[PDB]
Amino acid sequence: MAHIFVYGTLKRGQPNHKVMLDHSHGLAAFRGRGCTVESFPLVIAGEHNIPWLLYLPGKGHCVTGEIYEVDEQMLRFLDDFEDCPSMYQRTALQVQVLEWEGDGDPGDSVQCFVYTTATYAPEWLFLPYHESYDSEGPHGLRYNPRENR
Repeated sequence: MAHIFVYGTLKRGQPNHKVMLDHSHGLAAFRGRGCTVESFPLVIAGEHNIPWLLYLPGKGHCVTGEIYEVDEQMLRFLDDFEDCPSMYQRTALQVQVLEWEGDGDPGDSVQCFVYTTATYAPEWLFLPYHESYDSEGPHGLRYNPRENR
């Protein structure tokens, strides 16, 4: 019964999207769309091309993305798929609403939940920042979960 913000992994065309396509892994509904008007460090790291959102308000860029309403099971599935608390931690941040679908209208920003890290190595602050995360992009650095898939 919560509102979250997706960077990319269940938006453009990422491997992870399939999770929210079976209600038995939890509820998702397109509850409008948004960006982090709060500038964060979206950096690409790890040998499997695992970008991270370090919890640093006002450092970096505004990640464009989408706002899903979720049930407690979707919020819990991501609480086990993402290897949190080890890898990530679930946190609260500020998200500009680019569209709001339905009642319960917070104004032009909302407080969503996101997975972040506070436990990072300093090398990841020397990394470049980005405004979305899309396998389609010309970078040539895309996620490798089953590759062959």
